[PDB]
Amino acid sequence: VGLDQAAVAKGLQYFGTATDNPELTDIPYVTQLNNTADFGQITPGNSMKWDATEPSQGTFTFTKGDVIADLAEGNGQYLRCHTLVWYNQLPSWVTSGTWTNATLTAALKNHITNVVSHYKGKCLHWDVVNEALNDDGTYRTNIFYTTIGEAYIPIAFAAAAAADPDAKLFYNDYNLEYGGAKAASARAIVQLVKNAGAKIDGVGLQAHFSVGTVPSTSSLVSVLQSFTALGVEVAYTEADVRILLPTTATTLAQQSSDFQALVQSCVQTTGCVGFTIWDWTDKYSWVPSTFSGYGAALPWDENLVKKPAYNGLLAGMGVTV
Ligand SMILES: *[C@@H]1[C@H](O)[C@@H](O)[C@H](O[C@@H]2OC[C@@H](O)[C@H](O)[C@H]2O)C[C@H]1O
Ligand SMILES: *[C@@H]1O[C@H](CO)[C@@H](O)[C@H](O)[C@H]1NC(C)=O
Ligand SMILES: *[C@@H]1O[C@H](CO)[C@@H](O)[C@H](O)[C@H]1NC(C)=O
Ligand SMILES: [K+]
Repeated sequence: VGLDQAAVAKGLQYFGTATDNPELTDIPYVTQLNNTADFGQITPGNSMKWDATEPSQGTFTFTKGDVIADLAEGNGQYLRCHTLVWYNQLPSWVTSGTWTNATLTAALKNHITNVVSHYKGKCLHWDVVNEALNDDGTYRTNIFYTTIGEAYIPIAFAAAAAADPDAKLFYNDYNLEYGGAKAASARAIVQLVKNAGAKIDGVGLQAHFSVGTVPSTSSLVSVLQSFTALGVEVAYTEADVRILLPTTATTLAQQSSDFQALVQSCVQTTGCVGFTIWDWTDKYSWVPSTFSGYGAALPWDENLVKKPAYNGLLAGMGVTV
């Protein structure tokens, strides 16, 4: 059995992966991306972000995003559409604009309406608002927060829901798995959106970790339940477990136990619907270009061969390997 077959057998909707357009000329890569025994879901890594979809005010370009959407439909894989509102990968007409609350609110609603309407009925989920919090649970500064204030959040959710009523709408963030101040602030964002009368369906827990910093399965379950108690679904959205290079048999074994605890916590939680890894092979991992000296974060190595973590994920979904 593959990862998605194992997930569906334990009542998850999917096991899936991110990818990106430049990777699709690598035929051995795409042959395994197309393996629906392992992958039942796809996330576009870059080509549905604001800089990729609205490069000048009022001009939309969907060619690259459409390539990823058509591959998912071609395979019968779910699509998580990613992402509408984020501090990172904005075009300079947004970051450098002369704005008022009124003019940036209109331009934000226009962006969301055009992009969500283009993909209407194709998106199982949208990551509507991404990374709105500092490490201490205060709001992250960005042009939306300094010009519109915290209202930018329910405005984005209400604009996405009017353009595609069938998409589940997620708030997505990292380091929520530790609970404490940041998780409490992500619960408060869920309550902000409900208080405003706007639709929110989900919280995405990105599940970025350094090897050996993942807590017990029962700890993870308690944090996931703190969100499902609000009446939202949860999912792990950008999972990777990074190693300070070079790897050893010890750190590859700890990486396997770490991925095993994360997927078991999702199996055990009612309302946790699925698991996405941030690409599937060390060959194309974002980690080395972001976390200096770290790498080998994924369940397949740079030769596209399975690592110990592949069997750890199967063990966390109750398969003997
Ligand atoms: C989670 C975030 O939501 C996601 O968009 C990030 O993807 C990376 O964004 C930066 C870009 O240069 C990389 O190619 C892409 O993988 C990863 C994480 O921050
Ligand atoms: C992968 O699947 C997509 C969609 O079905 C298809 O366009 C593509 O040609 C496939 N590629 C390979 C190498 O199997
Ligand atoms: C912007 O406008 C909306 C709607 O009137 C409001 O909720 C928000 O508080 C305003 N923000 C600022 C900082 O002026
Ligand atoms: K579950």
